[PDB]
Amino acid sequence: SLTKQPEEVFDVLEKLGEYGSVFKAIHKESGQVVAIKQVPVESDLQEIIKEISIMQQCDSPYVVKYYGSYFKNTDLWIVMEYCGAGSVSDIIRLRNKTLIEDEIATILKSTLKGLEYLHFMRKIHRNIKAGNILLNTEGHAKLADFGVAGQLTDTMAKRNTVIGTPFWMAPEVIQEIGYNCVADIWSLGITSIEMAEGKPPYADIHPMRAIFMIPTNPPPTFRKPELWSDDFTDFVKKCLVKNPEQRATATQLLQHPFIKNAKPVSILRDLITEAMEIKAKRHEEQQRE
Repeated sequence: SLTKQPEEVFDVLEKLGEYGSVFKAIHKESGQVVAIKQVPVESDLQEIIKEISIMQQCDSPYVVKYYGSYFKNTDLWIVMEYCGAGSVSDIIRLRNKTLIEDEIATILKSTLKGLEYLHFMRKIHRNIKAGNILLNTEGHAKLADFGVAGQLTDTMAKRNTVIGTPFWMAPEVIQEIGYNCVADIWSLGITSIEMAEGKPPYADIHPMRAIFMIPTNPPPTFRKPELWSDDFTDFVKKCLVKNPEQRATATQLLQHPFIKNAKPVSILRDLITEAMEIKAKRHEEQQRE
């Protein structure tokens, strides 16, 4: 209860991916499957601790939860909510297939409920993108891997990590070099395009050229608007308002027709079965050698 070591509390299973390796595990006492990230002591712990604290302060079905921490041989074990389907980006990659409208609407609805919660608590995500939206085995989307306040003006190495990938940044974020809540909504719009087409606009363009273009150019649109309904088209248009003062909020977008008519998560069941089957299959093959 108070005496037993981490390996008596959790049955640690297969590595799931990647700062540090993330493993799947079962919390023995309650049977609940969890994810455990193992961070070596050499790491930037103060950055991790910042991230852990942000998680602890969140308590929402739409944000990945933190359960606690343990030490084992200099490594720090961070125990979190397990999302077995991986990220949206992973699901797209694994199945080699973009998401159809219904699928996007259903996921973005839960994503928007996450943003609304965060924005209500005066928090900003800062790195909204398909890669940071995670799905559990039930099809419930949850926000994860938040950015941190002041990340654009930290030391060079940590800062260049952010600047190096600017495709999801709102115009004002580039112009003012900071974030407000409303910046997440722009990123959501870019993410909706990403989920439908497989990449954000400017993705294949040199990052510094994208940084110049974002505040200069008109708002992005679908490459082929004819393939998409008016609700989806208009939803993206509302997200991608360049003037942050005129950009829809999370609460407002939750009443947009595209979102308000989202189908239940049951429509995601097959694509999650597929994504997970593909990930497990490649896992068998990778250890075969």
